[PDB]
Amino acid sequence: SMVPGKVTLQKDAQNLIGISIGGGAQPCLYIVQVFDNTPAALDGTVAAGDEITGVNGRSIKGKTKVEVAKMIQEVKGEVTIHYNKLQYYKV
Repeated sequence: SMVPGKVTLQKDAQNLIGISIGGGAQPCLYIVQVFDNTPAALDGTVAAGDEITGVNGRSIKGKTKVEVAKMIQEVKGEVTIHYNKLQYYKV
């Protein structure tokens, strides 16, 4: 595994970093997809299944999925995503 950490991604011309965020099942949030030809893909660090733990230095504990999405979208220019790298099992 890669080590947990953070990456500062430059927003593209569609104001996207190139991830979709999911989770929030009946509190943790996760990357669902990394989109081709986007900053997140170009950088290669983040991956589907990674837990998102923070945005721009701030914890997202107690925030809803949509709150975090709105936060990331609102940021101009570049945004820092803090992530954890979790074990997965292939079955």
